Amino acid sequence: CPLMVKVLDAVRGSPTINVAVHVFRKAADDTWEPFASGKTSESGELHGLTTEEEFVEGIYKVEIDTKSYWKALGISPFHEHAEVVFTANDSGPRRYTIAALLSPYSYSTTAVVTNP
Amino acid sequence: CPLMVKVLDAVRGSPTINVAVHVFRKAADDTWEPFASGKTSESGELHGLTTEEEFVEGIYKVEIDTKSYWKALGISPFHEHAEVVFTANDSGPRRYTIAALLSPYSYSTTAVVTNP
Amino acid sequence: CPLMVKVLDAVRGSPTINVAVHVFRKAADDTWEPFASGKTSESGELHGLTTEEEFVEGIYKVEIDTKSYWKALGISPFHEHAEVVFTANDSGPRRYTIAALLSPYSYSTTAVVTNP
Amino acid sequence: CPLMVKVLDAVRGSPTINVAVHVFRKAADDTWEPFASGKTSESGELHGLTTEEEFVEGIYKVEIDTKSYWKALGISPFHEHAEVVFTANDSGPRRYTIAALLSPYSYSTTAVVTNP
Ligand SMILES: Cc1ccc(C(=O)c2cc(O)c(O)c([N+](=O)[O-])c2)cc1
Ligand SMILES: Cc1ccc(C(=O)c2cc(O)c(O)c([N+](=O)[O-])c2)cc1
Repeated sequence: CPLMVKVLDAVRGSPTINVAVHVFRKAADDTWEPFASGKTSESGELHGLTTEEEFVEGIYKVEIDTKSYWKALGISPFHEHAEVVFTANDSGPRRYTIAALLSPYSYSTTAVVTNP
Repeated sequence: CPLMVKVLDAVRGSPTINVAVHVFRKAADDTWEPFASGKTSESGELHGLTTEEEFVEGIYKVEIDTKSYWKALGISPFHEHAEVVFTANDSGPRRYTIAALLSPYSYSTTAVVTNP
Repeated sequence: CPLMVKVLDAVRGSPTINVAVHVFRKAADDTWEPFASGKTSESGELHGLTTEEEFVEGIYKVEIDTKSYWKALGISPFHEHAEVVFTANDSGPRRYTIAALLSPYSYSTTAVVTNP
Repeated sequence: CPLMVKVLDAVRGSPTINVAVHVFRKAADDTWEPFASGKTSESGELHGLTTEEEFVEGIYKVEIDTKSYWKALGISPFHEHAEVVFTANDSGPRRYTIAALLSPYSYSTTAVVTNP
């Protein structure tokens, strides 16, 4: 699985379940081409977005629909979404975990990049 | 000042100087109109981006050029930038501080919103 | 496994391997009684610290030896360690994951608390 | 002011007012000597804890009473407090800002260290 997304809720201390995630890859004309999408599981994780063969070098964007999550919980959010833009595989294929820790007025994102 | 951006370096424990910041506002046709730009000062802060009169209701995007900051220190970071998108002034005028805490493979962002 | 500790490195974008972790429980005389200890695995995780029978209600402290980690990497750290103090199981047994994201001059900690 | 503490609420996007802060210094016998204390102001900041003359080399502990803050808002948070332990002024006098960003199940802390 070369790309995994994990989303956590800092208000409730829980994984964020059923949050929509969209992945894009930058096109030659600096536009965002859809690439993959899904919703997080009960563990807050989204697997199976891509394969090692499709996940070539390039710039990728991960958009997490955080606003819809907080609205479903009845909490007023600040951000429209959480976005993460990064260059992938520039030094050979890696396994990427994009982790996002969500609060209504703050979020953090980290990348855990390992070599299989 | 209705909009301030502050940027900190979590590796060195210091404000980030001369980091480029670009602000955009979503137009009626759902395109990003350039709104303001600047670079952070010695204190890591960028003031004077806009005025209360110009800073009307809308969706705004703040893009911080974190990659150039790390590259100038010799580091190839994970993220291409740090981008924050939010609705502003939907309940009347507020003062917004957008703060970003930077590491090579992680960043966090918060919003401090006050009512003068 | 009622208690797991996970530690991540925000500079290198990797799990923190071989970091020492010590767990204490507060004694009747407000002193810290040792409870469990270990070192993180290749995945940055420390499992098997306790059992559901031993992990009773109480106040617990998790101390992560972050200073030794950064010294081993040749990076100057700010903190002497990372500590997390929390009340456990006050509403029935839970599964706790204590996650720490480390930078030389900053750290974050979250708790993911689930019901089996 | 050589030592400042700033505390922010990541749920509401606001500084935290009237949060208790206690500072300790490690003595020769390895005990924590009370050094200074105060409460955060309307801006979430606590100034005037010490002077450059009194703030000598040593190991210091800053304990922020985050639990009382959340309890006053009706929330039972995960952490009992936020505690930061660090060596100060080992390379000469510095100015330290300890900043804490609070959520019910997560907190982050950073240090901004400057040389006047
Ligand atoms: C920015 C941030 C801070 C803390 C967390 C975080 O709490 C977390 C929790 C996990 O169970 C876990 O498996 C991972 N991970 O794999 O990276 C991260 C996640 C994101
Ligand atoms: C995501 C994050 C976490 C912590 C900080 C942070 O450390 C910080 C430091 C300041 O001196 C300061 O004035 C503010 N602020 O007002 O927002 C934040 C900044 C950003």
